[PDB]
Amino acid sequence: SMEQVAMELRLTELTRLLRSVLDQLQDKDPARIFAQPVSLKEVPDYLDHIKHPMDFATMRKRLEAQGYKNLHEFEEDFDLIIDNCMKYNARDTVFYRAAVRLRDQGGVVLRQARREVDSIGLE
Ligand SMILES: CC(=O)NC1CCN(Cc2ccccc2)CC1
Repeated sequence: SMEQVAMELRLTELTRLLRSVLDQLQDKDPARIFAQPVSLKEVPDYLDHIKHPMDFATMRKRLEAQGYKNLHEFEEDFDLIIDNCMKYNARDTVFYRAAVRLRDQGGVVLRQARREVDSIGLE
């Protein structure tokens, strides 16, 4: 129907917005600590600690399959990346500190993304 099409146009423009956001978020991770899933070969007991792993590559796959219906779902995954890291890694590690910096810098991007989502009405 025309309705389904209109909906899909909105999802596509949401996806376009979120792709930009993801690219900006990933720029705040120059070391690329969060670029890929934690390796179960290098950390074989990771899943004993973290029940819902997340990383930027995994987000990008969901993103490109238009799997984020709204900004909230996207933010959920971004928060997983940060929160998983700050539990698994101790406070005085380069890993924990990278997540803190990513959280803080990312918040600026996500704050304006929320306004753009609401203003354009993409949800
Ligand atoms: C996102 C996140 O938490 N990434 C990593 C942080 C620390 N590394 C340490 C490490 C390196 C090499 C072998 C075994 C463990 C494991 C996972």
